[PDB]
Amino acid sequence: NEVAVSYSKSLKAAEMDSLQLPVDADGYITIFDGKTFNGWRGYGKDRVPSKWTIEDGCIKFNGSGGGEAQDGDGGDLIFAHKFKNFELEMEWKVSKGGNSGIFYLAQEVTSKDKDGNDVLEPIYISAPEYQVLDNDNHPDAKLGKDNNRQSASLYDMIPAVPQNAKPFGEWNKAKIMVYKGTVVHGQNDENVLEYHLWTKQWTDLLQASKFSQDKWPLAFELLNNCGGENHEGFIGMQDNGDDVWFRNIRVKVLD
Amino acid sequence: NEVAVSYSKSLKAAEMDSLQLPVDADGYITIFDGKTFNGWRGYGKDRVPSKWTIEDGCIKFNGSGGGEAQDGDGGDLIFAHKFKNFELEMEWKVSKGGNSGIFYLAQEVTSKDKDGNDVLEPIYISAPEYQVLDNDNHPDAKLGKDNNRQSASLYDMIPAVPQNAKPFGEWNKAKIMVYKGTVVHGQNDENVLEYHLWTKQWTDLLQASKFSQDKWPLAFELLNNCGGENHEGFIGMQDNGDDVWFRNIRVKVLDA
Ligand SMILES: OC[C@H]1O[C@H](O)[C@H](O)[C@@H](O)[C@@H]1O
Ligand SMILES: O=C1C(O)=CO[C@H](CO)[C@H]1O
Ligand SMILES: O=C1C(O)=CO[C@H](CO)[C@H]1O
Ligand SMILES: [Ca+2]
Ligand SMILES: [Ca+2]
Repeated sequence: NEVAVSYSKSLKAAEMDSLQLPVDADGYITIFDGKTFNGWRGYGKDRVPSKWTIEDGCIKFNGSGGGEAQDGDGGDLIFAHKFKNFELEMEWKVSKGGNSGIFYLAQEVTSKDKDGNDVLEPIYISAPEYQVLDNDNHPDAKLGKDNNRQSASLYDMIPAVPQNAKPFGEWNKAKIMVYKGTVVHGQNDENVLEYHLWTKQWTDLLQASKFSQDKWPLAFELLNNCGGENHEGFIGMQDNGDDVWFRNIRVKVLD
Repeated sequence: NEVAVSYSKSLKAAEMDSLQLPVDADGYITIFDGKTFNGWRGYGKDRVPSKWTIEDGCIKFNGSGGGEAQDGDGGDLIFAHKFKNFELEMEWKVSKGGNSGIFYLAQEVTSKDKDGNDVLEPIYISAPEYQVLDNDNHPDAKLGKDNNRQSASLYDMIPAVPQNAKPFGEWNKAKIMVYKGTVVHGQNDENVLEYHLWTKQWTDLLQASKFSQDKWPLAFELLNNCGGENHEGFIGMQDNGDDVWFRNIRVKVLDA
């Protein structure tokens, strides 16, 4: 009925605590219980930012409209257990003109500034992103190439095809599967793209993107070796300043 | 057919008057009617400087050639309605060797001198600038870093790529989109750069620029929190002493 799932409590800490979480007959672990943030914390934080709330059985981000600013008590949210080979399913709903995302294989990364201080780097420069977007009203829908910034795309790299998103304010289903380097995104019960990590094709995707070695050398370095040395990392969701809702979040460990 | 657009009349005043302006089927409001300066005024002023005129359906700046001096009855021009999330489209045409600019998210800013008098501060220490330039003949085109002072650049910060300007005296199309901190510049129907306000990437871009916290503390403070507390401000155009023409000026409000 239940499986022990380890989790970390703060930046780059070991997963030295465990949660007893439900697991169904097909292996899917329910990692959001609809009532608490147990095992969840802000990216780089030891607490859940207060702009993330629980309402009607959902994780809700309460956005103020500043895009990547992450102002107020905000920041991206992670379920603090590193996964390697897994299949994530969840429902998501985005507000009109809204933008969020589902990250996977994320690392908590810091750099050093010129004086030796730590600088926490964005989750999205280590973590591939399954885009979450109002495809009809958010201007990013029209940016990038071939609609590779629309919902369920691998952000700025591979478009969702078919682009079968339901309209804003409606519930969509996401699937993200990572299995021995093979990645599939699903949207509303259809596979909408597939790729292979750590290949020549993967490098080419990066080199064509905002994360290219020439445009963002640190991002290229992290994403080109996605998941770090052990090829694992966190699932999470994006504070891009807009109201968004997530529910029925479940993960099956595949090996 | 038309929408009410509020505008302010003098320095830092509330927008307590409104104009009925045409809106098209896609939501773009025509803010320059080809005939009057309704809703427009000099930055810091309650009037249009007389070096700004209307000529053949265009807003024209009549330059005397003094560069940054703003001599005579000049000074930058603003459309006095603060926009937050918006997409601006206009056409611009620059005289040979000319320099101007399209400002956005501008604030009217004053500081105090040592005796407590007001000093009107330049529009560009609060307002990002879409550079307007004759890239073939203005020496600014060779200055800065990686052509980040050529037309449609975020002046002294992000170069326009591709640099697809038309030659001097030809019409160019400008786009400036600000949507929840995402900013895009367009030139001649291509997107030529993208950046994100209020991020550490934005801070880093300022700290490498002429508006760095070391070189210009007030500019840094204003630009680092671009648009002030409500993240909004004026669209406007630059008196850099050179003849320039603007036309077909339309803004679409992108959010509620
Ligand atoms: O602490 C503030 C947060 O929690 C409150 O309950 C509000 O529902 C939410 O809008 C806000 O982001
Ligand atoms: O949606 C996005 C966008 O609009 C801004 O950049 C973010 C990270 O690449 C992405 O999540
Ligand atoms: O074009 C410009 C230049 O030549 C001088 O500085 C101005 C303000 O930054 C800019 O608009
Ligand atoms: Ca996103
Ligand atoms: Ca200029």
